[PDB]
Amino acid sequence: KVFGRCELAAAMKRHGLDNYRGYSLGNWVCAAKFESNFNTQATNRNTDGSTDYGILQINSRWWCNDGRTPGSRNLCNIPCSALLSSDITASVNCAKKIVSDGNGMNAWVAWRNRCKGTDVQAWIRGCRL
Ligand SMILES: C[C@@H](O)CN1CCN(CC(=O)O)CCN(CC(=O)O)CCN(CC(=O)O)CC1
Ligand SMILES: C[C@@H](O)CN1CCN(CC(=O)O)CCN(CC(=O)O)CCN(CC(=O)O)CC1
Ligand SMILES: [Cl-]
Ligand SMILES: [Cl-]
Ligand SMILES: [Cl-]
Ligand SMILES: [Cl-]
Ligand SMILES: [Cl-]
Ligand SMILES: [Cl-]
Ligand SMILES: [Gd]
Ligand code: NA
Repeated sequence: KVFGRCELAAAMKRHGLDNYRGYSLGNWVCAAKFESNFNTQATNRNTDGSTDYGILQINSRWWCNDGRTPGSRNLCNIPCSALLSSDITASVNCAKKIVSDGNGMNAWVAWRNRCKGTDVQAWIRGCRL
């Protein structure tokens, strides 16, 4: 599913991601835009043989099982395919674990390079949340 911006913002808010660990909703929407273009089915292979999955491009090295990242962990306790669903619940729940974990939203490279330090409220402007 390719979410619209305000659609995604509403779903993230409903699932408690807004202000989670102090990161306002616009941070999460901006991250999703630049990680996946709002597309739940996005996948991208990393140099190390892991893959990033879903609207927040969550990695199989640590967070989900894809059966093809030998030696990896599955800290979200999910198949990586769960991160591709039209329902973002699994992505949100796993993102909550990631962002609690040490570097906060710097875990998401596109957030660090394209969202951090910017007017992120722009990403929810105009929405009825
Ligand atoms: C901030 C870093 O710690 C992030 N981290 C980088 C890699 N770490 C480095 C280390 O933990 O020294 C090694 C593996 N790490 C072991 C562990 O955490 O117990 C599991 C994955 N972690 C879980 C987490 O950290 O919440 C996510 C990625
Ligand atoms: C193996 C190293 O990770 C040891 N570690 C070195 C420093 N870590 C590095 C990191 O976690 O990336 C940073 C702080 N660390 C965060 C965490 O782990 O959750 C908590 C303390 N850790 C607990 C543990 O790791 O079992 C002991 C020391
Ligand atoms: Cl929308
Ligand atoms: Cl915001
Ligand atoms: Cl694996
Ligand atoms: Cl594990
Ligand atoms: Cl933080
Ligand atoms: Cl990570
Ligand atoms: Gd770690
Ligand atoms: Na894994």
